[PDB]
Formats: sequence, C-alpha cells, structure tokens
Amino acid sequence: NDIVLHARRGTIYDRNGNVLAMSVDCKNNTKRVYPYGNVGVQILGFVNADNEGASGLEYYYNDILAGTNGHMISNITEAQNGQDIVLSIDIELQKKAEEQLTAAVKDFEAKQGGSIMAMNPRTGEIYAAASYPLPDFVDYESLNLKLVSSIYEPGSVFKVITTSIGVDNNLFGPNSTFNIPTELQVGDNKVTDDDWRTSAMDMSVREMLRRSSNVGMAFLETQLIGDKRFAEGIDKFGIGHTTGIDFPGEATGIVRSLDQYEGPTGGNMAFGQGLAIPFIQVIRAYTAVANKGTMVTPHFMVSKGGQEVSWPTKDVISSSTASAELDMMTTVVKEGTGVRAGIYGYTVAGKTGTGQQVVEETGSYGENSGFVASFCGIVNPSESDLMVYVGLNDTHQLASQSAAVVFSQFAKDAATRLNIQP
Ligand SMILES: [Ca+2]
Repeated sequence: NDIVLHARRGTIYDRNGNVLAMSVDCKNNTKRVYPYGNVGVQILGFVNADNEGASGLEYYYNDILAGTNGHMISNITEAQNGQDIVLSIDIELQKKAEEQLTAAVKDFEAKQGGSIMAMNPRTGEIYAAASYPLPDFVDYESLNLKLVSSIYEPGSVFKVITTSIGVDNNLFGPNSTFNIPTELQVGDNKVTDDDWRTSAMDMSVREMLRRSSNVGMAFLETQLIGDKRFAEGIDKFGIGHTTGIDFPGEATGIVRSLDQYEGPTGGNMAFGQGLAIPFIQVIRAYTAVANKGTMVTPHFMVSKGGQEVSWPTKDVISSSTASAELDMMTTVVKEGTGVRAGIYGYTVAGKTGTGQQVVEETGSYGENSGFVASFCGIVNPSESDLMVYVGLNDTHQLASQSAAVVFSQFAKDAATRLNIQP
C-alpha cells in the first residue's frame, strides 16, 4: 500500500522568463510540456516515460531538475520538486536560428546539414544554437548539437588562431610583409592557394588573412612560429580540450601533441588541416579575440536554484594581440572573402572557412570528403555583446557566398532582437 507522490521536475526558463519546459500532472504520472513546441527542443532535450532527462539539458542537469518523489505508505513523506533553471537562450532568436539554418541547408545544398550559434563573447552565454537535422515530436541523431559532438577538419577559420599565436609571441604584426611563393613543400606534400598568380607575391600577414592564403599560413608557422610555440599556443587556446559547455556529448577532438608532430604537422595545422575538432572549440577560441584576450566558457545555464553560476575564463592572449586580430578580421569582411557577411550600420570582424568532413573516430578522410563552409563573426566588437557562427556541411558552395550570407541575415536579426542598435 505504498503510493507515490510524484515530484515535478524543475522548470526551464529562457533569458526573458518564457517557460520552455514545465512539468504537469496531466500525465498517475507527470509530463513535460514544451510550450513553443519544437523550437529549441534540441537544446532542451526530452524527458522519457520514467520522467528521466534523456538528451540535451534535461539530461545534463537531470540531478538538479529531477526532484525526489514522495510516498504515502499512516506515513507520508514529501515530494521535493526539482530546481528551476534559467537559460541564456532567447527563444524567439532560437526560432529564427532554426528556420534560417533549415533554409540555408536547402538553398546551399548542404548534404550533411550544418549548425548555427549566437553567443555573447564576454560572458559566454549562448543566445541561440542549432544543428540540422532538427528533431520533432524522433530520430536520436537529431538530438545532438553537431557543434559540440561532431568533429571536422576546421580549415581556414583556424587561421585566426595561427595569427594570434604569432602576434602574441611578437613574431610579426598585421603589416609584416613576406614574399609568399605559389606553393610550399610541407613534409612531402605541397601546399597551394586556389588563385591567379603564377609568381610569389609580397603579402602582409593582414593580406594572408584577407585572401585566406594557406601557403602564407604554413610559411608563418614553419619559418617564424616554430612547432613548439605553435603547439603551446594551440593548447593555450583550448584546441583539443573540451570547452566546458553544459551540453552532453562534447567531443575533445583529435589533435596531435607536440611530441607526436611529424614533418608536415605544424605547417598543415597552421591552415587548419591535420586535426579534427568540434566547431565549439573554434568558437571558444574566437572569444579570446573578441574579449580582450580572455577566452570564456560557452554555456546555456545562467541560474539554478536562483544561484548565478561563475563560469571559468582563461587569459590566452593580450588585449593588444586581440585588437590586432580584430583589425585583421575586420579587413576580411571589409576587403576580403567575408564581404557578404557585412551588415549595414555595424562593424563585423570575421573569417570564412572551408573545412572538411572526417571519419569521426580518427579525424582523417579520403578523396570524397564533403567540404564544410563556415563563417564566424563578431558584431560591434567594441560592445562585446555578439558573435555568431554559421556552418554548412557537405556543400560545394564557398563560405564567401554561403555561410557568410547566412551570417549577415541572422546576425542582423540577433542584433535587433538584442540591445545592439547601430
Ligand atoms: Ca576561405
């Protein structure tokens, strides 16, 4: 004769206080109700029939969201309901992120979907985030956030890390100019740029970034940085380390340590080849450039039990280096491959990338690996309020015509929705 008094799980609020998930006895059982339907459910996760969090934040914070049931046996013990959680997510921005990512995947023929995220580079709070395919009502693979749990060869979006390391080590600056050949031998393979020249070009570090020269990056790493300082910087930037994001399934990635480097490793990694990491690591690294040199922890939960949590930060580069990098990322958007990411009335510092799909458990790939088109940008970098990432997986269209285009529209909407006026 032991009756269960079912506790209710804690409520999940978005940043404006909208209820995203709440438990109800209309189930005797309890069930979650998601008022905005499928919007943000990928982040929220689902709760199964045993009322256990099964994916997303429901799972990640299940021990605090789940209460403790009561029991009626002449003896009664109280149900303790779970603790409420407030997230950084702006539900209306989440809806746009989802619809824009879905439309982009369709328009640019991204055969393996993509991801999108808007975050505050100073506090680390995530305003919106999504991966395609998205779930509804259910395919278990759509419950992951690809940004966190899938790994890719990052490609050219990584060049901001390589230049930051050099600059922060005082080995060159934006205007430093070098005679860059058409190709360079790295290990036993040649590095080349897809371009017009048939001769070496004198290019400043700023220019190598503007045009995204792989050859220039490999030159910088091999002739100026050196593998040791390179590998130390990668490590300081958190590359190959989990970011600490509060979401399940975070991949650490596959990144060679210095003692495992071989002939071509450093040169290739300089332009984002020879490692495979989740894009959340790239995003996290960019926060250092956007936040005066301090890298933050991307995250969803702002408060639990009315207790605001402190999230770890790390000083990676100086503010001067961060400023020189932002200056160059601004050239990318004003004068280079990122020009379609520009947004009328705002300053956008960013970088395009062409990355690759990889064998998930090894980080390598063959001839038919699909390309990943990415764009990562910071809006009004002096305000420290917004950075957005857009990635399209297995598309044939260049990041300059695809991911950068999606960013201009979504980052604009993120900026209107938030404080950001210009
Ligand atoms: Ca590029």
